[PDB]
Amino acid sequence: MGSPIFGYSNTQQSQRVVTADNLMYLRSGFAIDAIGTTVNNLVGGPVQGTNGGVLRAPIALDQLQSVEVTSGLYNWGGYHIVAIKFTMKDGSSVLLGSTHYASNKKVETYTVPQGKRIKQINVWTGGWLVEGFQFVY
Ligand SMILES: OC[C@H]1O[C@H](OC[C@H]2O[C@@H](O)[C@@H](O)[C@@H](O[C@H]3O[C@H](CO)[C@@H](O)[C@H](O)[C@@H]3O)[C@@H]2O)[C@@H](O)[C@@H](O)[C@@H]1O
Repeated sequence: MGSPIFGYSNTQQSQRVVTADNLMYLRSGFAIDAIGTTVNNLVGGPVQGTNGGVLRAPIALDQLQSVEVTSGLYNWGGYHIVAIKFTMKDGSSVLLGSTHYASNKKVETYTVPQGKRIKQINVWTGGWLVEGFQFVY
């Protein structure tokens, strides 16, 4: 019915439906700042001062094979998701965020089952970074 909750889920839960375009959008820097399914509906911290990260090229969810999610104690505070490595069905991968600015890290690896379309992304944020996310089928 879905993936595990990657990262942490203590903060507020938002739900972002995947459109027919099958896209996942992220803002990231040294951590994961926000996640959405359109350029307009990202869930996470605002672009405020020097915070908020950079909007990255979207992930084609219909092309996604697996994720490797690194979470930990971010050096500027709190437990959040700091990096996501997306491996695609063509064999390529992209790493957003960073593993180098957090302690007490964990890595969670998950493969999207063949024939399962990701229909929704649940995202947990307290208003600064992304603490967790989950795929729903
Ligand atoms: O993706 C997370 C973050 O990554 C990049 O900023 C990294 C950190 O850089 C530090 O120099 C500092 O600016 C951090 O921001 C926190 O700490 C400062 C200093 O106390 C504070 O003013 C801020 O409000 C934050 O609490 C950064 O996290 C950038 O890509 C950034 O845009 C992105 O959010």
